Amino acid sequence: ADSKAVLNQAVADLSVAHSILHQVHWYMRGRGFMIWHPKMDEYMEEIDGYLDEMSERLITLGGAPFSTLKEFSENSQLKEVLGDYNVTIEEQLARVVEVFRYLAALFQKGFDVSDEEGDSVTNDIFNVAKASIEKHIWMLQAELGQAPKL
Amino acid sequence: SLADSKAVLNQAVADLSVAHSILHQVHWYMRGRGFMIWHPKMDEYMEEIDGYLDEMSERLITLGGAPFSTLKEFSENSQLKEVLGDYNVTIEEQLARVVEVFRYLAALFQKGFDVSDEEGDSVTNDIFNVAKASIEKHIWMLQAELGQAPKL
Amino acid sequence: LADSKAVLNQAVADLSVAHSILHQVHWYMRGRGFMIWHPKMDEYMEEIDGYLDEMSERLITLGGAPFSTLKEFSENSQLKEVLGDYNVTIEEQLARVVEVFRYLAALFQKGFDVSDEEGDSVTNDIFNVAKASIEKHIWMLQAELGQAPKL
Amino acid sequence: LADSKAVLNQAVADLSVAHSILHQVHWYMRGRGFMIWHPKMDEYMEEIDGYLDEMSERLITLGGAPFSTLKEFSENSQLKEVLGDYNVTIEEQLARVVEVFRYLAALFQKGFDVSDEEGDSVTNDIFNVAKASIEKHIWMLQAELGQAPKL
Amino acid sequence: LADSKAVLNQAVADLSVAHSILHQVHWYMRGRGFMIWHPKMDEYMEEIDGYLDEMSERLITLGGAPFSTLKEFSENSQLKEVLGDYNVTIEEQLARVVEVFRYLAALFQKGFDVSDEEGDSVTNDIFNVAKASIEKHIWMLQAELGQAPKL
Amino acid sequence: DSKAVLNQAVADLSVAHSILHQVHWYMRGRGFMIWHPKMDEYMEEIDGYLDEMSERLITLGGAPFSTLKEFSENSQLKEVLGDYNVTIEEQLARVVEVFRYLAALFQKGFDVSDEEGDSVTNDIFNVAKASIEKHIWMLQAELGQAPKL
Amino acid sequence: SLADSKAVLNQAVADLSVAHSILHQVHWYMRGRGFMIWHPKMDEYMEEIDGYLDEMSERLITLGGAPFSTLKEFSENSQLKEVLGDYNVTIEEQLARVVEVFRYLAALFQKGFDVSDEEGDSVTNDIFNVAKASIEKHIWMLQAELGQAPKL
Amino acid sequence: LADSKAVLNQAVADLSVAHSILHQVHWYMRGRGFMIWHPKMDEYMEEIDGYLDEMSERLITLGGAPFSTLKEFSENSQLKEVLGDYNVTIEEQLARVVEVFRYLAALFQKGFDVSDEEGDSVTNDIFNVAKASIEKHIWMLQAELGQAPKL
Amino acid sequence: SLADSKAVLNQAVADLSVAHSILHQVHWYMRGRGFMIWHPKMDEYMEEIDGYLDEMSERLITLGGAPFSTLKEFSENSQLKEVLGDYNVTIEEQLARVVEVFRYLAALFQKGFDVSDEEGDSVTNDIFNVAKASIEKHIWMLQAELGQAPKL
Amino acid sequence: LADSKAVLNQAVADLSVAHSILHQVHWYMRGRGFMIWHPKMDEYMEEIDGYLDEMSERLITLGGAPFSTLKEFSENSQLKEVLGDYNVTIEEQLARVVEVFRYLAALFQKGFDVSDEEGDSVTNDIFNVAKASIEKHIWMLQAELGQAPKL
Amino acid sequence: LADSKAVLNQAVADLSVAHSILHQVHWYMRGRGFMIWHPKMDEYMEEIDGYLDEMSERLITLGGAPFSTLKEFSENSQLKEVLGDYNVTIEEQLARVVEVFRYLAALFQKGFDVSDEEGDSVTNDIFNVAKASIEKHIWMLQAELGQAPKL
Amino acid sequence: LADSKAVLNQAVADLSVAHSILHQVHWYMRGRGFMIWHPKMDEYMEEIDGYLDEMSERLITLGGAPFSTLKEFSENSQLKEVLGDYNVTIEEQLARVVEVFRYLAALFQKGFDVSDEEGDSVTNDIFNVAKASIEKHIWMLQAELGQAPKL
Ligand SMILES: [Ca+2]
Ligand SMILES: [Ca+2]
Ligand SMILES: [Ca+2]
Ligand SMILES: [Ca+2]
Ligand SMILES: [Ca+2]
Ligand SMILES: [Ca+2]
Ligand SMILES: [Cl-]
Ligand SMILES: [Cl-]
Ligand SMILES: [Cl-]
Ligand SMILES: [Cl-]
Ligand SMILES: [Mn+3]
Ligand SMILES: [Mn+3]
Ligand SMILES: [Mn+3]
Ligand SMILES: [Mn+3]
Ligand SMILES: [Mn+3]
Ligand SMILES: [Mn+3]
Ligand SMILES: [Mn+3]
Ligand SMILES: [Mn+3]
Ligand SMILES: [Mn+3]
Ligand SMILES: [Mn+3]
Ligand SMILES: [Mn+3]
Ligand SMILES: [Mn+3]
Repeated sequence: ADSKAVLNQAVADLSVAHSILHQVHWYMRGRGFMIWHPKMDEYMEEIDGYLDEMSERLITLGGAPFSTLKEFSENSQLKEVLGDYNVTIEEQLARVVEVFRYLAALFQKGFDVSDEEGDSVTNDIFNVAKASIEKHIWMLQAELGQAPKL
Repeated sequence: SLADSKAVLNQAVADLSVAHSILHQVHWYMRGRGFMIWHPKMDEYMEEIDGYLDEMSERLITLGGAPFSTLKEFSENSQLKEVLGDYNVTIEEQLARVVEVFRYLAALFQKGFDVSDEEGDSVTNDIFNVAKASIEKHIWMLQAELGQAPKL
Repeated sequence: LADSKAVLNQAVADLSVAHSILHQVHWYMRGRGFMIWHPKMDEYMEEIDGYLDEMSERLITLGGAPFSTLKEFSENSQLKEVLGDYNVTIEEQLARVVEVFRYLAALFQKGFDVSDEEGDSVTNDIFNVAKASIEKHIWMLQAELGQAPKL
Repeated sequence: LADSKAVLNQAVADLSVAHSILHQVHWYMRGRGFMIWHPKMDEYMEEIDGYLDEMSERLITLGGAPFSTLKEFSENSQLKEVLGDYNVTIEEQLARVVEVFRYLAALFQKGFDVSDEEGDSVTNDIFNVAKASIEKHIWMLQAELGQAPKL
Repeated sequence: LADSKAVLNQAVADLSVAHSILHQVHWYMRGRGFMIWHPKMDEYMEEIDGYLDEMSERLITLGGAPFSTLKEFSENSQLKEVLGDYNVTIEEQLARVVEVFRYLAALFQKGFDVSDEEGDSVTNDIFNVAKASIEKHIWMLQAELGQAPKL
Repeated sequence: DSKAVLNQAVADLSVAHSILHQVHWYMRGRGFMIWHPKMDEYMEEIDGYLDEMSERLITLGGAPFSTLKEFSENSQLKEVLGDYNVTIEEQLARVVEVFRYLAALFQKGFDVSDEEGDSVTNDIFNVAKASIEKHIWMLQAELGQAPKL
Repeated sequence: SLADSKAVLNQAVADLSVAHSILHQVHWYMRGRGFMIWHPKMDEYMEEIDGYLDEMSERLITLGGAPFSTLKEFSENSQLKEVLGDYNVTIEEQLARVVEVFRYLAALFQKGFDVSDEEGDSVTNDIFNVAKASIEKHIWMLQAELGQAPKL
Repeated sequence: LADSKAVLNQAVADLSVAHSILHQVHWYMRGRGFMIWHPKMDEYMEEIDGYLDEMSERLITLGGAPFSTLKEFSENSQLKEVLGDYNVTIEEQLARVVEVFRYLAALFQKGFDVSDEEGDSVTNDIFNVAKASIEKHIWMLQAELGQAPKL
Repeated sequence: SLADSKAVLNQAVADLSVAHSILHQVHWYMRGRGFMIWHPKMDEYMEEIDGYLDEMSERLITLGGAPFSTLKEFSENSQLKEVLGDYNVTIEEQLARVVEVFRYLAALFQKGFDVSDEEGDSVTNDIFNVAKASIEKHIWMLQAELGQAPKL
Repeated sequence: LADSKAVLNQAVADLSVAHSILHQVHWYMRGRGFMIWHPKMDEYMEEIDGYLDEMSERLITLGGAPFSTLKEFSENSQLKEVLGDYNVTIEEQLARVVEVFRYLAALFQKGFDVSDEEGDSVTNDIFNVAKASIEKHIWMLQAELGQAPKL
Repeated sequence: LADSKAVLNQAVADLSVAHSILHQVHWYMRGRGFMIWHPKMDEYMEEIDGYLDEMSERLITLGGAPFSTLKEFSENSQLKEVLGDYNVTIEEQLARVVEVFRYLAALFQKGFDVSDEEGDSVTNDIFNVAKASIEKHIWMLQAELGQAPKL
Repeated sequence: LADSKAVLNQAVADLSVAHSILHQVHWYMRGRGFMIWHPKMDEYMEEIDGYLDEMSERLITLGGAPFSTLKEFSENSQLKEVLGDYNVTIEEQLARVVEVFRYLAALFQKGFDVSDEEGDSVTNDIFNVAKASIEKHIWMLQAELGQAPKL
């Protein structure tokens, strides 16, 4: 019930995160494009993997997942802007960092709610996902010359 | 300058984003005999759709353009309509819905071919031809499962 | 670790019988849908086999003695076997696989509880991973039958 | 080895026609089950092609001359072809394949008997292996259609 | 799109006969070069089969009805078949394959033109891709025979 | 007849699977690291015969054993409680013994089907017998012995 | 009859041979930050360029032609100029030079598209189109690295 | 061991030392069983290296600073090394690995409780997976030595 | 019971060993048009000969016998004759010599087949049958290269 | 050619022209044996390309500057090129490849000697590996032509 | 370092330290280029481990006793280790790697010199193959840093 | 080059006999360790065959005429063969594999010495690579037997 609600929140937020990553992939310009351009692709595939798992788990529990663009946009707490080629590489990576931080926090909130309802399966899905998102936070901040700062 | 080629590629970026969301809905809310075949089949169709989306968008970037890249833009520029998920829709109704989405994409890809042909954009022209070919083969197979002719 | 051991061993028995019923369904299946559901019971049996061996080997690791005869499998399992019957419909055969899975999922839930109480987190992970996967199977089976997972 | 050579050539003709009938079912199929049975037709086609080549090549190896034109396939085969038709039901299409397979299985048995008598053990095994796998498909096809194999 | 449907169906028949001829060459080959040219006939067969399925399924897609019996293939095809013969030389065998390929390339060109006039751009592409590859083979086969391609 | 001996094998193959699994689990002594996963390859091959033999019986119009009750009651092999104290040598000699029984059973399967003219079934028993016999050679060799077929 | 198609195929054989030598130089003489990405990337470009050369040369043979097949022939017929290897060229400059060659190649493939179209040689037409497609996509990526639009 | 950052760093030092001990055994082994156990020490070293990298990287992600010099590994580790000796027997070599593994399973449990108390669930899972596998290796190692695992 | 089956198995151990040695000679001393197809082909033949050698020997061990295992036992028990290698033999004659070795082996495998069928050794019977099937097929192809019928 | 660097650079230029000559043989080839020797030219070219890249990168590693224009390749190489000609027989084409391989083998021996004299042992091994496989190829090529290697 | 056995063992010591230093660079790396050079360090580490195992095993094979404790590695190596530091630039990190690799190249020259002198040709090769690839990495690293390799 | 040629052909003869001796060990083996040492004999036979093939072809490439009959192998080889005996223990069989390998490593050293004196550096390299891996196998076989390599 609370588990079901935090899973459906992730469905919406992950759908918007994929969209933002695709924008970064497409509009990227400046030194470093050749390594970071295909890298967004690895990220998008990971994000799709979570989206699928969390949504299907919600179905499995008796819920009804968001499944239209209007529902993703309106329920998600991530905000989107028009694509723009002039944004710098380093500005682009900082933005991925801020999306990833929000997802880490969402997944913690997911861990907590599922733990207090005893839904162990859902609990595990959130923990695995938070684990790899935080490793990516380490790597992105290191590219930018910074500590991870979780 | 390729004004209309660019424009139909962007129309295709929006339309493919919405088509993808509609196949995901079908994939999730599917119930009834034939689930075990058609549930994973939707995975294949989404992957194919994602391929065209990426290729058509990158061709647009390649020509000097600016692809749609936010959910708001996809949804306001697409000619496809979304309704709320519902588990009570039959299998046959689900497949007929995919046929309609595919019939639309095929005619969109046809408009894409004609427009690029006329502007001398052979590369773009070929992307639209390859995509149409495959969407039309799917329409044959889906129609067949439903005991019908392709009626292209 | 007396009760983690007890339930690990219970699983060895129920999973042996669960494997036998899946095999029956695989052999005696008749009706529209056979060609997709026949090889699908193969995938289920292989996954049941994986659990059988991992739970058993965890029980040895903890210093116990796993059930290892058809006799022990029979008298300890709470699953009930009947004679093979070709005249059972496809839908009824899938409903039967649903029952067996629902039972296994409940078992793995107990196993999870007792391991968590006794401080055995290795065995706790084992039970959780296997529950996740069987519950995904129950959704898909019930969807084929036009129904909700109803967990 | 006169009757072994003659029976291999018969198979070359009948397998060529069986191939063509399967191709027709693949193309003209409509209705529920299309998505599983349409590609399944390709698997049978590939399997049929393998027998065709083994049997033909064995006939060559023994100093024979295989049928190698469409006219020869048509006039020497005991199988009958009809015009393609999109209106036939899936269930009718599958029973048509059971029929072709029933004929091939019996032909392969004549193959086995005639070569056992003449002591051509190599040709004997070729027909045995092929009969084994064709009877297995008759079970599965009939099981889909709600029936016993009735070999 | 009346003419596109007809030349697709013509190709179905002619490809079917081309297959049979390639297979006769494969089987009846003798002389220096056998070891290289016998397996090569397999590759051309796999490629001719690819054309046949792609073109037939395009016709179904457009609302047509493919030829699907040996009888229809023989009667509609323009290629003549003859009885198999071991005494034919390697040079003669390869020359015959060249003749068949020249024919198919001329048919694919006509197919290209008709579909172009009618606006069927997908059929246009199938015919073009197939023409490219057959032409390339004619070059290699002619080169083996000591000749320019002479398209 | 052929149907009767196919069903017998279904039964005996199910108990022999259970016995290999026992050896696999309870094994202790020098040679564990090689023989423990070797029992895995044996069970796989045993599972292969089982599935092929049941399916042939279905194909012939038969009705295969499909309960632990039926396997255990129809098999001529006997099971005992698992014991950690058995020796590596004693464990391999049990396997040898189960394999000798299977080779004789497959023999009967060959003779019976051959006399009935069911050649497909005849070949199934022949292939299975060949491989089990090869296994008896190797196991026996590990234990310092001739195959003594 | 097909004399202009032949002559443009052979022109490409000369130009591609020289383009392969220029990529090799860049590969070898490269120095500066980003070397570890861009050095192996020249290898991928070299394999692509080798694929077109061999395909366009064999199509010329298939048509009745006689391809250029000596360094002297390649050098005298190519419109590309070569200079001496120099380690002191910067990374930006090397990447800029590859863009120059890629732009020339894309325009030559376009001319090849045109000529084969006017002669009725649809097979040769296709070979140029497929090659143009992928060279233009590379011009997009390289210019992105350099902070620029594709400017096709 | 104050917190999660502390026990991870401890794991870094102990895994570096355990790797070196396993390499010693790999190199100096002698006696019946060499051909099996010599390569099996590579599998262990690789598994060890795996955990080393996971834990080290989690400590960095968390804002820490892993030990990265031999002196640091040597001084902080609780395991003790001795000069390589060819006159150690196979069985003694195996028992030393068991000793090293038993220490590691204990360090992993400590890391489990400490992370569990802090709410650091990610570090909790990393220590749980590592313990699961180490303990399985102790069952097998002991079984070769004629003993129960005795965890 | 199984003395004769056991005797023919070992006969084959010797013959397969000499046959292997003869193929290695042909492979080494081969000169002439076709070298580049037939030199590697000899390796495929050697690997197939080794396959029968190991299988037939192991079947013998399995039945309680004792396989020949010395070049002396091989060379005295074999019915095949060897001669010094010669570079001046033609391609067509090396291939004809291979043919003769194969003809002998197939006759032997028929003797093996007959002997084993009479003693009710159904396993040994199958091994000989399978080896005969493949060797006879090579005979067809080799004779086809040389412009002849198989003439089994 | 007075040092290791000068012979590497000599090799860069000679390998580039050797590549060009092999490409010409590949393209202008006609006659019996085309089908085996046309794609063999490909394997020869890929191997030549590996030597080129390796010897050039060795030069850079030693502080040199490899030739890197067609002008520089053409002027520094002792190999001569002629216009392509379809009327050259197949056996004549193979003889030309032998001729180029005999030259390359001689160059590599000079490279071996020079580098050995200077203690450039890494360079020395590069020339040795390359000589070995070229010489093997001369053996096979001459064997196709009914001749001893005559190295 | 008077003989082959002693320089091999010095190699065992320095290669263990090399590995520890590369691992540091891997972990403490920060700045533009992190995403390419972080994984590259793993490639170097893996290649160092290979040289370790080969050089160590050769020593054993000749009848010596490899250093096998962190103590022995650290005392016998000529390489210095400092504490981990996130605030080093990418250019400074790759500069440290170069210096380490130059040292290793020079050692392998000593191993080569000493083994040639003693006529142990096997050990000679191992040092030669390892010198080859380390030198190649130096060129690439120096190129990234805008420099000639300056061996 | 006469002596290089002479020792290549001696190797041809010795490697043929070694291959014969290993197959015997493989076949006649009985006792604890059979299951690991029986397949290990296949790996050694394969590596032997590779050496045999390389050394014979190098001889052919040099102008030579390798031994190619069983009689030539038997009478030129310094290895002696004895009748197969199932009673030899596992430890005796491995000791017999050791003696064969000791002879081969020594034969390869004189191959190395002779080709070095004649300046045949390709032949020199082949003997060196072979000696390296054989001597590695002596270490491993002596370890199983609880001994030092004692080269
Ligand atoms: Ca001619
Ligand atoms: Ca013109
Ligand atoms: Ca003839
Ligand atoms: Ca001439
Ligand atoms: Ca001659
Ligand atoms: Ca600083
Ligand atoms: Cl529900
Ligand atoms: Cl910071
Ligand atoms: Cl004993
Ligand atoms: Cl720069
Ligand atoms: Mn999904
Ligand atoms: Mn993309
Ligand atoms: Mn297990
Ligand atoms: Mn064939
Ligand atoms: Mn098809
Ligand atoms: Mn089955
Ligand atoms: Mn080519
Ligand atoms: Mn790492
Ligand atoms: Mn063997
Ligand atoms: Mn390179
Ligand atoms: Mn090692
Ligand atoms: Mn060879």
